Amino acid sequence: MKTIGLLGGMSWESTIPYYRLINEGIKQRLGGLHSAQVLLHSVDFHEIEECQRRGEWDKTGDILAEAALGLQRAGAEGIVLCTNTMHKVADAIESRCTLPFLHIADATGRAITGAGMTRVALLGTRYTMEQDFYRGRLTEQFSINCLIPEADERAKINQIIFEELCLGQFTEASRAYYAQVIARLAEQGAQGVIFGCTEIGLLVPEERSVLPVFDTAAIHAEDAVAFMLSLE
Amino acid sequence: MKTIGLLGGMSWESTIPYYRLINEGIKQRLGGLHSAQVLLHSVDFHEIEECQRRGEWDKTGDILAEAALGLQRAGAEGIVLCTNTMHKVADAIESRCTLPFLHIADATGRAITGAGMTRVALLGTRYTMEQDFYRGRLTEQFSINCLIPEADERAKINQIIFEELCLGQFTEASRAYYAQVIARLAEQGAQGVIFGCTEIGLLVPEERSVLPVFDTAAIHAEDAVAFMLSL
Ligand SMILES: N[C@@H](CC(=O)O)C(=O)O
Ligand SMILES: N[C@@H](CC(=O)O)C(=O)O
Repeated sequence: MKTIGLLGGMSWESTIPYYRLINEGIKQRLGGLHSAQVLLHSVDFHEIEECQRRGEWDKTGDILAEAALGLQRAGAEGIVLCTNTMHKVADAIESRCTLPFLHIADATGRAITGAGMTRVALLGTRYTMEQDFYRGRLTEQFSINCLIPEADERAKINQIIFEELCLGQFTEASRAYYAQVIARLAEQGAQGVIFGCTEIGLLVPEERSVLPVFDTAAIHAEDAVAFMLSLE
Repeated sequence: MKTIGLLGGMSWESTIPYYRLINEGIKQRLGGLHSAQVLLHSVDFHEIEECQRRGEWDKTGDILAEAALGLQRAGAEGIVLCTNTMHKVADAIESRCTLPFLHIADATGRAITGAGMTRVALLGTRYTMEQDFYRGRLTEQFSINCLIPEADERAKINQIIFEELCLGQFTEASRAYYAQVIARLAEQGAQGVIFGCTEIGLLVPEERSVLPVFDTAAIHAEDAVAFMLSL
């Protein structure tokens, strides 16, 4: 199998499902006590998230490109970035590191494509929902259109991610609020919902979503597994 | 903070508690969204575990020393090996890698020392329970003596580790069996119980142990946090 290189810590809470599912994927395919060959660089999320709010995206591109290059030298054979928001600077990583870069939005777009859907709801950080870097790739490469919540809903969705989810707090109040937003986008004709923040899956089980769930972290991890074994 | 280097995936299920507890310790200490600087090398445990059964210990020493050296060169400032059994080959890592090596038995010995205890039960793989490499360090460095289960109990304890715990299977029958062994070693005057396999705490909650619990993984993670920020 190939050694996968993970850029994690963003937050570390959502790096864990990546680690778990990549190992469970290898066990499923290889059987026995086999586990995945993983190199993980977990960053201090404080610096990353600070740059997000300052708009210092070039600085985060440096941080992540350096991290990927260090994993390359350690033997990583592909790069997985464990965060939807930071694919805003995926170009920097793909440009400065020659390793194959498994873009989260490609794995998500193939999953939605496989379910035959072109109009889906999108939850994530305010950056991922409101800007073009994520939604524009889904549109240009898969002809997939995203519906996002209203402004007041986006601010609270974003607040929960950073003030609760990334600190390990999963409240039923926030869980029920996310379910409520999903249900409103369902009435706009959304066919599925992207959990487009890697932590949302930690808060919202699939039976709380009135609509079929695309969990970016699960989907990304399965794409990692398929790369490590040269499958799918 | 110093970036920590983890040698994990032995098994990956016990690597997760390390990653969680190290991050939580950094958060508690720096506050806010601060997270731990971590480089993890997770190996394929199949090759390691087969080597244990074949007695190919030198081969695992090479694997782990090479892994440690790769992490050092990626920026690792200290090494944490996320497994009790493989400290049998800690000498290979410490001899070939100049980084500070945070020995799991030293972290556990200071915890038992802090509790004022000198006679404890030891649960773990058959290798950790029966051989000298782990218990001999506790004896030499801390004057701590370990009591271990009888032979039939050791075989089933080890059995559960590799056929259930390392596969993510946590059964009540196994949990109850471990609980009965702990209650049995308590009869021999064990003052506490070392969970000397990093997966045992995933199975046995502290409230199922009639003895005070030294969870090796938790203690090791707390020591790593203390190192990373020089406490
Ligand atoms: N990890 C979350 C939050 C973040 O990275 O800002 C995401 O996928 O967007
Ligand atoms: N992780 C277990 C099993 C092993 O690595 O052999 C231990 O601490 O000993």
